[PDB]
Amino acid sequence: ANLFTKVGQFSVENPYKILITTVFSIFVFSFIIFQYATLETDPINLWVSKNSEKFKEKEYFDDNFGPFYRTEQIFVVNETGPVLSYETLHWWFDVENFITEELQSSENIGYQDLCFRPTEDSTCVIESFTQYFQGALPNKDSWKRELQECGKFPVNCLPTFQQPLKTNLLFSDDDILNAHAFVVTLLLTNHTQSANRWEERLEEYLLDLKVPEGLRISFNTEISLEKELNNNNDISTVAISYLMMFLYATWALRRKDGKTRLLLGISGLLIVLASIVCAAGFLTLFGLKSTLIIAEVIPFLILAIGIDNIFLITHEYDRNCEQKPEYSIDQKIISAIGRMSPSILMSLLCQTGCFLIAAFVTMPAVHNFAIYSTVSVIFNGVLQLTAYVSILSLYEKRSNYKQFLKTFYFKMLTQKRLIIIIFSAWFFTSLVFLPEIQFGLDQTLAVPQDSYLVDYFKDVYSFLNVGPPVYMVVKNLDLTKRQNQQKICGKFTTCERDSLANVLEQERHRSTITEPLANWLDDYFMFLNPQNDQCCRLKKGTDEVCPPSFPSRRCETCFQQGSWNYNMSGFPEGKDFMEYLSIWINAPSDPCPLGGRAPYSTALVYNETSVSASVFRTAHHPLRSQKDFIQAYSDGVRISSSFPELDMFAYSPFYIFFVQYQTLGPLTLKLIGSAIILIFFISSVFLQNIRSSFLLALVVTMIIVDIGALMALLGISLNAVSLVNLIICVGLGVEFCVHIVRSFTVVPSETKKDANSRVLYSLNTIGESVIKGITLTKFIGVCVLAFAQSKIFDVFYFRMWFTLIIVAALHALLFLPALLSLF
Ligand SMILES: CC(C)CCC[C@@H](C)[C@H]1CC[C@H]2[C@@H]3CC=C4C[C@@H](OC(=O)CCC(=O)O)CC[C@]4(C)[C@H]3CC[C@]12C
Ligand SMILES: *[C@@H]1O[C@H](CO)[C@@H](O[C@@H]2O[C@H](CO)[C@@H](O)[C@H](O)[C@H]2NC(C)=O)[C@H](O)[C@H]1NC(C)=O
Ligand SMILES: *[C@@H]1O[C@H](CO)[C@@H](O)[C@H](O)[C@H]1NC(C)=O
Ligand SMILES: *[C@@H]1O[C@H](CO)[C@@H](O)[C@H](O)[C@H]1NC(C)=O
Ligand SMILES: *[C@@H]1O[C@H](CO)[C@@H](O)[C@H](O)[C@H]1NC(C)=O
Repeated sequence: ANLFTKVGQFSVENPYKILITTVFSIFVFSFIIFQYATLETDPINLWVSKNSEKFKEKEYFDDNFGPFYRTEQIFVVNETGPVLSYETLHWWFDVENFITEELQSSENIGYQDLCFRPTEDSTCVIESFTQYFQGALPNKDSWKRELQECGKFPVNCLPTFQQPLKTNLLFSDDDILNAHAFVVTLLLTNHTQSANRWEERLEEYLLDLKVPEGLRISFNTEISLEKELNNNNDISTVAISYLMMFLYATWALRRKDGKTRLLLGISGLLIVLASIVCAAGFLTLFGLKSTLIIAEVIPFLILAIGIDNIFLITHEYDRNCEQKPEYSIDQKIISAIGRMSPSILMSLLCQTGCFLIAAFVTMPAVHNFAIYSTVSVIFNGVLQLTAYVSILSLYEKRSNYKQFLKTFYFKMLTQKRLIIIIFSAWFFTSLVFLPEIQFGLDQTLAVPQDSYLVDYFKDVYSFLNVGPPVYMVVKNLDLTKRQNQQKICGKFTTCERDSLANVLEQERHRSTITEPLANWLDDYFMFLNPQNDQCCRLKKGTDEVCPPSFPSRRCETCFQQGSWNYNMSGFPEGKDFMEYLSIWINAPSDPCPLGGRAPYSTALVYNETSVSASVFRTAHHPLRSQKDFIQAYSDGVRISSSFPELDMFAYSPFYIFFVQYQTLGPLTLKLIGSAIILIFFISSVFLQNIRSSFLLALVVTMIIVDIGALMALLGISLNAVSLVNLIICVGLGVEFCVHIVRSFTVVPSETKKDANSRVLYSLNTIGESVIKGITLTKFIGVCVLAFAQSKIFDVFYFRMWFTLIIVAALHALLFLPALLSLF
């Protein structure tokens, strides 16, 4: 507590060395940012913890079964009716073929060089209704009848890549002629930069595409999210915020006579700028990467809170001018610093601690923001206690100067009991609404409102009639043994009642994973059925695969009519299992439909003696909300635990982005609870009065509880961003109440020690400072976040922090005086 007085005392005696060091420190840090600063843009690096189980499972899936396809999805929409017409078919057939056959990317790399191919000799997989006709424009008359039958019976119109396409994948309505949209999905197995270049060319192509009148297209490339997420220009917004603060600072920092002090106003804002630069340049040396949050929020948050102590010290120093006039300018600043240091330091520590508590959230972008805010707040506090004190001493010495309201503080203290009843009811009403807070972070808010991804995300929720695929990865299961393979199959009478196939079939009518499971092990055993005389043919008298050109009577089935049984009697085991597995996983699907090459060539990781890992593919039903995604993620985790005897997990591409919600609620209670107890201990050490510290913590709890209830009423979902913002609201609320509580606790001997008198003296001392130096300054800092290009910075930052200011100010200015006079 005395180091601030010692630090401020050193600053007044050595202002130029402090000021020279400050600019030198700023210059070097700004140089580091200029040179070594890096911006993190990858969504996975921003939202996914590298140490999460889902991330590690994604690494295993990528290494063993390749990274999931790079998906480029296009929606073509007829908002007021059906989209299918020969005019639109003629247009899209030309556009669709150009994209996949003629759209070179520079480097002369097209779709054919990057597309997914089920087999090396197959064609590109294009998930579109144009593939029902093999990418050839149908007749002007028969396209309606042909398209309907193809939707009804996909097998009858198999595409050139031999994978049937269901209408729920290609359209918005199973009634194809009435569907308002049709979906086009492009899959790329290439994961090098050449794929990135082509997707950029594809993205530029679609933005410049002339859609027919009455139609509309939304799309998404694998690079779209990264490009759109980190595509913002808010330089003017920051300047506007700092100009409004400059105008307010000039008015607030003018002398009691009414004379403006421009240097003090400018210096206070320059110190805020230095705090951001010094923190950003400091964290660069540690290799920390900034993100969109740093560019879009940090200048506003630090501006909102980095200017408060300037008013508190200057206003207190102004008070030291009228009171104790014989004191010199140096002594006035030191005395003002000394008495206001305990409240400033305690609030600073609460700000520091809450940010560090918010750093326990594992989202790197959110964790990065908390760490950046922690350094900025510490840098801001040091600068205010050294740089501003040096400037204030320099300015005041050079410019020598000779020098509602209280009525409300009495009228409101007449309604102490009524005030407590109003706020007590508000807190109790708020508790009822806490269970009503919704989880999630809508993706439309994350991207700029003008982005083309906003339309695409709406189209997915509106028109996509399929859900993300789910892969059941089973590893280290010795499938050469009958017992182990009985734990997977579901087509045979000896398979366990709780086998992978059996259990998952039950979940189809009980969970979000409602699609049939592609069981390769069942297909492999079905492929061995002697009834399938065209499957598993061996040269007679030899254990060699029958050549496809070989005619009948020159080969024999791997199994005789009496060996294969539906109770798995005679099924291959040991080395025989792997012997015929090579035959099955290489057989084409043309003569034998049960051949596992096309469907399961990449579904198995194996060698000549064992299958080390394998994949069983299913999918969720269409997920059309944050609740659906959270429930879908919950189902995957729950089902993975349904097989304690299997080293297995469920993989979906979106799982990494919804890890937090599995434990968000318990984490919110733990982190916010930890923050409030931290307030109690920090307050107790400084206030040295557990009663006052308890009431301060109690009031902060009511503010946070009320904010949480208002989040439910205001439609602010709970996620990593909201949780950290709400954790910051804990620190922000403390600053609203710390000075009121401390002034009540410590009063001069001249004033009466009565509780009512102490509350009045507190309101007649810093009540103005709380309004001018905390409340109004906070609003100006974050007000422009309401107009941010991305609605996340308005929904989850402005709305929460704007609500914090109102709720905290009401509790600090009305309830807290009543809660102090009584109790
Ligand atoms: C630096 C600040 C601005 C935070 C950045 C966080 C984003 C990288 C996160 C927040 C919400 C996330 C989204 C939440 C939900 C989804 C849906 C889900 O997508 C699918 O299942 C595919 C089909 C569909 O889009 O519905 C997974 C990706 C996505 C877009 C997520 C992508 C990553 C996002 C945009
Ligand atoms: C991703 O696509 C690139 C092409 O853009 C492939 O790289 C080519 O590979 C061939 C054969 O090795 C070379 O002759 C070309 O010079 C490469 N071109 C470029 C631009 O690098 C790459 O193989 C693809 N990725 C995978 C996994 O197949
Ligand atoms: C879009 O829907 C309206 C509603 O019937 C329809 O009249 C119009 O033709 C559609 N657009 C196209 C390009 O067909
Ligand atoms: C499996 O079925 C065959 C005939 O269908 C029968 O001979 C055999 O005993 C059955 N297996 C077992 C373990 O009973
Ligand atoms: C096959 O893979 C298994 C599991 O990884 C391993 O234990 C075994 O040594 C491998 N055998 C050969 C011949 O590669």
